[PDB]
Amino acid sequence: PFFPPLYLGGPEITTENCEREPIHIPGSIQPHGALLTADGHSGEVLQVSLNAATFLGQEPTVLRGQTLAALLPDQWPALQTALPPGCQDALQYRATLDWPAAGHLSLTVHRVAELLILEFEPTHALRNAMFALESAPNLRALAEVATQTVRELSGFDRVMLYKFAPDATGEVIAEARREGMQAYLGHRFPASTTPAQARALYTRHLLRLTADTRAAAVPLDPVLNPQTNAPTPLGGAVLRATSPMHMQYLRNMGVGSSLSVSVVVGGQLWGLIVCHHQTPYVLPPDLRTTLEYLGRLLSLQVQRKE
Ligand SMILES: *C/C=C1/C(=C/c2[nH]c(/C=C3[NH+]=C(/C=C4\NC(=O)C(C=C)=C4C)C(C)=C\3CCC(=O)O)c(CCC(=O)O)c2C)NC(=O)[C@H]1C
Ligand code: NA
Repeated sequence: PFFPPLYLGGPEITTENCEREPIHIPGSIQPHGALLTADGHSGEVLQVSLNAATFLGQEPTVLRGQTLAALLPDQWPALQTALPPGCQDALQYRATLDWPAAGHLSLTVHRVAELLILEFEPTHALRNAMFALESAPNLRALAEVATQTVRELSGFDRVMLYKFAPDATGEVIAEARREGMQAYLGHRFPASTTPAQARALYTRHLLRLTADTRAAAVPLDPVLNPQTNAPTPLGGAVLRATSPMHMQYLRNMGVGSSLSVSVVVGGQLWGLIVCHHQTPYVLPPDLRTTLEYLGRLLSLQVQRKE
């Protein structure tokens, strides 16, 4: 089983126990957005990221305890409609908020049990991308096209297709990258670099990222969900804080921003679309949704070719 999280007295992770880290419940987020949790019946705001004033204009102390009806009157009824108690876990509510003075905010909401999890962050290609992946006549061509298409759409410095072997080691089997960058084609890596509980999570929650590999995580306050006195499920929150071990791996590779999308075949994790940028980089929200879609399409095409 998982260790308890650090804030419940669990051990800190080392190379002896990579696979025990409860990466889905870090109690913290990345600083490029804000996260609120709210009761899924009353809309009471229960937990607030400590940075929330940066995005929402009000201090966490002020936000906590208010209802979504009071805070987001234009969205609460639509949210009640879209994400009722007992709804399918994969459902999402999305809106664009135009009231911030210096931009627009993307709001993304999902339900986990009795909690709503609200994420706020600033905010023919599709036909062509779909066609390119569906048409590729063999797995090599498919991998080449997928990496090139994801790079073109996203702008990432490096986009790889990373395939797991039967011993859970991985290999870069295709790549698209910025002019002059060193090729990572053919490089192979130990199984511990993507440990077993990460691979399991990635069979369920198909995209994750680290937008700035040097940025400190921002706690949720309070850290435990008051409904349960237990950790808040964040596996489905893009803004979730990344494992420290993995962020250090990335820094030591010269990666400022990382993002991957699962390739799932027969319900197993076949591989990953792995994206790197040398500097920090916040892939825009709409482009994340596009990459998720392309991951699903790639997954089915890989299943077919095999
Ligand atoms: C003892 C623990 C270790 C550790 C843990 C760890 N790693 C991940 C997630 C990823 N690891 C990845 C590995 C690579 N990315 C690359 O570009 C290459 C090679 C060129 C490799 C081998 C990748 C792709 C991920 C997924 C996340 C991402 O795309 O950025 C986790 C889970 C992170 C999280 O979701 O919070 C964990 C716990 N890695 C180790 O090397 C050891 C020290
Ligand atoms: Na979770």
